[PDB]
Amino acid sequence: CSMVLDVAFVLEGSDKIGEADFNRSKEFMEEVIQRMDVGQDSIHVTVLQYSYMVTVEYPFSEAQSKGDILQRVREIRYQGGNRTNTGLALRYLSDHSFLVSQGAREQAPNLVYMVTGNPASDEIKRLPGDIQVVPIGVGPNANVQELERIGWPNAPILIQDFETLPREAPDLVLQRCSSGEGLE
Ligand code: NA
Repeated sequence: CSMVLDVAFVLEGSDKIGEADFNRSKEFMEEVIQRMDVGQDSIHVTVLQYSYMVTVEYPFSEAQSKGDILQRVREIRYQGGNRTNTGLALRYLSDHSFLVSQGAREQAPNLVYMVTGNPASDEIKRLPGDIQVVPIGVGPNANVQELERIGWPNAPILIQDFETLPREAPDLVLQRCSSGEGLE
């Protein structure tokens, strides 16, 4: 995937996820960033972690080089919160992450890959259409119809478990990046 694109990664870092499975999420994300043409004139990346609260791990407003982003990702620490506040994470995207004042490019399309394994704890409001969300629902505890509503027009990418995530998901994520649509 090589294009002008503001990409967000949103990883659930709750206790229900656990440190092992969160690290699998991190490793999935690293592999995606490695495959993406991340650079000042191409793909830009923001990274969020959420559970009880939402942490901006890397804003668009910081250096948009693959090396700088990947190293910050390695430094991300599992929070292990007691909630899955997916609604709050989505509000961050619309009201903070994708603002020009926060480093987003006005003429770049917006794409979000959100990794979650549990039902939302909180109220979820539908995002403005200009923020495209591709939900990645991992494991048996994902609330699928909830993800379908968050994702529209994007079908959720359903992954059997966090072990499979870093192996299977990157290909699908990059296909969606380049074409602008999910498969079949
Ligand atoms: Na943008």
